[PDB]
Amino acid sequence: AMEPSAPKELKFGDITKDSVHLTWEPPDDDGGSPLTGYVVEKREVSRKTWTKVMDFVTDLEFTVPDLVQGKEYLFRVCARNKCGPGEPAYVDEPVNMSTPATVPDPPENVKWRDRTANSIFLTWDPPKNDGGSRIKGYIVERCPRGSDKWVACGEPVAETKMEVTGLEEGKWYAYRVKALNRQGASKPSRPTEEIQAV
Repeated sequence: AMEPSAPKELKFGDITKDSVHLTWEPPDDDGGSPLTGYVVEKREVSRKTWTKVMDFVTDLEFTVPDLVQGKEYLFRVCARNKCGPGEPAYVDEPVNMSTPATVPDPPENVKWRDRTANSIFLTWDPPKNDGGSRIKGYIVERCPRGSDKWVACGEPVAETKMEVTGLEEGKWYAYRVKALNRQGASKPSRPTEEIQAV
């Protein structure tokens, strides 16, 4: 038996004032022996030595503390075996601490179809910029004609599609969508026009 190959899908995000969040996927080959953990190392782009942040990580994610806002950090993860750590996986580009994580951008071109006397089927596109955190679903609001007071239609939805139901026969409705990531919900999207029943 031998050492594992390198971890996969090494990404970062959730950049705060003094931390960054690393996320990865297991290696393709364990070496013939089950893995024991992961090694997480950092190295500021203007410094020459990798320093070990943590060892024997069992999760597929790690939050690195104690980062100095306005530096740039490299990161690499390896996988642990009965034989010791395997080859390292690197982040794609340095982590820059000045730009914190925020709320996601508004979703894109909202569309509608399948209108009934009671329901409408709405689709939309994911936003371009998630704000530095992965998107955790979407929120759909509807606003009746005789009002400007929006009401959430159901619960968050991970898909970029939702069938709105519970609509009153013959009434006029416009719909808008917000995306959500870790630090909350986007400024709402480009609203639709008012649509009735059939």
